[PDB]
Amino acid sequence: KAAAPACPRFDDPVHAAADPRVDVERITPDPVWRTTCGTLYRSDSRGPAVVFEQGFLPKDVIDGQYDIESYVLVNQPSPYVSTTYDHDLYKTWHKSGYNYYIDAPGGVDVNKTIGDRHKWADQVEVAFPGGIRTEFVIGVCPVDKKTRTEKMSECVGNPHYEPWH
Repeated sequence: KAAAPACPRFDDPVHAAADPRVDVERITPDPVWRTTCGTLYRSDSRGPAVVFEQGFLPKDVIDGQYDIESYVLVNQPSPYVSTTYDHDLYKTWHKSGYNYYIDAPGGVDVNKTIGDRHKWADQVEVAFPGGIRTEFVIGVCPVDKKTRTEKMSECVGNPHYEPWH
């Protein structure tokens, strides 16, 4: 094989945002940004026809919960779209229909920002302020709820995905 190259470093930490109205200075605590560029994942019940068209939009960039600890622990409407480093986290999700694959720069590394002591540290989450544009959504695999497995013959690539590294 070969050894992997480092990742491109973007100047804007929310370059990936689907809603650029997000206010980075409102993020608390001081965010530790993800600097790796491996695939990330999101369990979502929303279908690819919607996600491939819109990307992942956050619930409320205006008056949503900008405190990452509060958002992780109680999940009010927020400027964030959560993803995970863990390909298999979909297996822990009740009924969410799809495992989305994401290739996006940046995001707030939740455990590096609020520590790995908290209740949901096992989710190894990356929270995207402003969400995630469709160009950074690779594709999706539907999940068979009864076996908690991906239906790999039914995965779909996002025609809008734009490789960048």
